[PDB]
Amino acid sequence: RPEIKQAVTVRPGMCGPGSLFVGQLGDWTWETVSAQCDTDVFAARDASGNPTYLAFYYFRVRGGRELHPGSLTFGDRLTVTSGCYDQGTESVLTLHRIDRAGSDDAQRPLDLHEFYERPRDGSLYVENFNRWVTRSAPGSNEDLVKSSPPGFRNDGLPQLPAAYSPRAVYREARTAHTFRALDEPGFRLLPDTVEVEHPVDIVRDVNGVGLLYFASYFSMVDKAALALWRRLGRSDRAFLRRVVVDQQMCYLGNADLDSVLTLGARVRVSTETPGEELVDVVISDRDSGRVIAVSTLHTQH
Amino acid sequence: RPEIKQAVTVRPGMCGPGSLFVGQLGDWTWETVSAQCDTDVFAARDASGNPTYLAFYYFRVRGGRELHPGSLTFGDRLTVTSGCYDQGTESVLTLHRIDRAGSDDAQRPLDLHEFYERPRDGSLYVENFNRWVTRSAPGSNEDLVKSSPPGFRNDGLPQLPAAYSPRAVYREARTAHTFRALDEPGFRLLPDTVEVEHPVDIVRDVNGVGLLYFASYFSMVDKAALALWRRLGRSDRAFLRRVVVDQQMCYLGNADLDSVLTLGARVRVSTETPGEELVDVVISDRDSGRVIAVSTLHTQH
Repeated sequence: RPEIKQAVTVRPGMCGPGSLFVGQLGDWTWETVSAQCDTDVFAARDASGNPTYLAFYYFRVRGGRELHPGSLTFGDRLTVTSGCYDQGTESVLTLHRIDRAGSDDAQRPLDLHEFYERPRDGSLYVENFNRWVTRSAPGSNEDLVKSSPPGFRNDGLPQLPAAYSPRAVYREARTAHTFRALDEPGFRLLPDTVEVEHPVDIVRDVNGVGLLYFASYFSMVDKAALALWRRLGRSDRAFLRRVVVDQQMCYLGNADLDSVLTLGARVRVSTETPGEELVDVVISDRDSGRVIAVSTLHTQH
Repeated sequence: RPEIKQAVTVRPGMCGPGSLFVGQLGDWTWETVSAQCDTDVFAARDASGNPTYLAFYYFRVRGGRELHPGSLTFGDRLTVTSGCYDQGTESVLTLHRIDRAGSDDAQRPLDLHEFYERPRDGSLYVENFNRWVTRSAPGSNEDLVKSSPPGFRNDGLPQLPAAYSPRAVYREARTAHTFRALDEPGFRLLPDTVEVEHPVDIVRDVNGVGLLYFASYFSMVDKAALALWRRLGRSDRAFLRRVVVDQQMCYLGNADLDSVLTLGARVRVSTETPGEELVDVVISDRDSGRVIAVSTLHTQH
C-alpha cells in the first residue's frame, strides 16, 4: 500500500494556539487508514450495523525549535507523508511527517528509525495509535467495547520492530502519570500545582457522534497548563509565545456529557537549559473513579 | 471563472455541536476566492508586504428540518458547489450550496434566485461576505484598515442584482441588534434575558495570526444561547437536539486578546408554531464601547 504524500497550504482551520492542527492530523489519520485498510473509517459499522469509531488512544507530536506547531501560519506550504503500520485487527498505528515544502529531502519516505531514534529538528513527527470501539449502551460514553469492522485489512501494512512500541509507551504513562520518568536527570519539580474543575463544555468539547472529541483533550490540557502558568505569575503573551517541542497524550477513557472533569497540572524546570520545562497534565472523572487522560508537554519559553 | 464542485465525506473536523462546520465553510471560502480571483488568499500581502486578511464580515447558514448543520454525522456524503460574486476590489461575496450526494439535481449550478428568494428544504445555503483588512498597529486587533492585495481580480466575477444585498442586511442588523425585525408578526418576546462576561479564551478563541477567530464568534454566540436555555430551565440534552434552520452573523469588530467581552441574549417564541424561536445575541467590548458582533438564530426544538 503506497504512502500518501500531500502538498498542504496552512489554512485558518488547521493552526493557531487552539486544537485545530491536532484536529486536522486526526482527520488525516482517518483518511490514511481508509486508503490503506480498504475500510471507510468515516462510516464504519460492525456486523450488527452498530457504528464503530477508530478512537484515538496514543498521540504524539514531536517538533523542535526549527518547526513546531506554533511555527505554522496562514499560507505556509507544507509536505505531508502518511502511512499505517500493522497493530493487528483492533488497532492501527498511523505516522505523519510534516516538512516545509521545498526543504532538502522533503520527498523522502517514512523511516521508522528517523521517527523513533533520530528525529530531525525542522521536521514534525506525528504518531496516532487508534483502536476500534463501539458504545456498550446508546447515549453512554463509558465502558467502550473493543471492535473491528468487517473487512478491515491490516494484512497489507508494514510491521514495526519490537523496539518501537507505542503500547509500552502508553502503559508506562498510565502508571506514572507522565511520559517523562520523574527520576529523569536534569529537572527539578516546582512545588506549585493546580487542580481545575472543568464541566464538559457541550458547545466546544463534543463531536458529531456525541463523544468527547479527541482534539478537545488537547484544549483541556492547555487550560490546565495556562492555569499553572498564571499561578507562576507569567503573562498571557508569554503563554502564546511557548514553543512546544514534544507532546504525548494517552486517552484512557471518554466521558458522559454531564461529567465534571478535574484537570491536574505540575511542572519540572531544567537545571541544564534555561526556559526548558516538562508539564504533566492528568484529566480525571472523579464521579466514576477514572483517569481518562495523561499528557506531557516538553516546552521552551 | 467556473464554479467549484466538490464531493465531501463528513469528517470529525467539520461537524458536531461546536464551530467546526463553520470553520470548514470559511476555509472553503478562502479556497474559492483564491481560485476565482487569481490571489493566494492564505498568503496575501499589500504592496508594503504587510499581511492582509480576507476577514469574515457577514455570514449566513440557512437550512431546514430536512438538512441543517446538526443533521451532519461522520461519513455522510455531500456535494458542495461554490462561487464568488463581484463586490468590488475591497470585498467579495462567496456562496456555497450543500446537498446530500445523489439527491435529485445536486449537480445544478449556483442560482441567486434559489439562494435569495426560493431556498429548498433539504439544501444548505451559505453566504460569506468578506472584506480585506490590515492591522493599523502590530499586535493591535482594533481599528482594522480596509485593504486590497495587488492583483486581486474581481473583474471575472458574476454580478448580483440590486435586490440581493448582503450590505443592506448587515447595515440593518448593526442598527436593530437582530436580523429579524422586532415588529415581525407571530412572535412574542420572553422577559428572560442573560448577560454573560466572557474573557477572550487565548486557548480556544485565537487564530494563527493572533486575531479572534471567525468561528469562535459562533461558539461565543452558542455560549450565550446555552446560558439563556439554562435560565429558562431547559436541559443540556434538549440544547444538543436544537434544530438551527437559519443563522446570521455580522462581525463588526475584532478584539485584543486581553479583552473581556459581554454576550447578551434574548428570545422570541412563535405564537403560530410550537417550539419555534428567534434568539438574538450581541457581543460587546465594554472597555472600547464597541458592539463587535450580532447574531440571530432561527430554531425549532
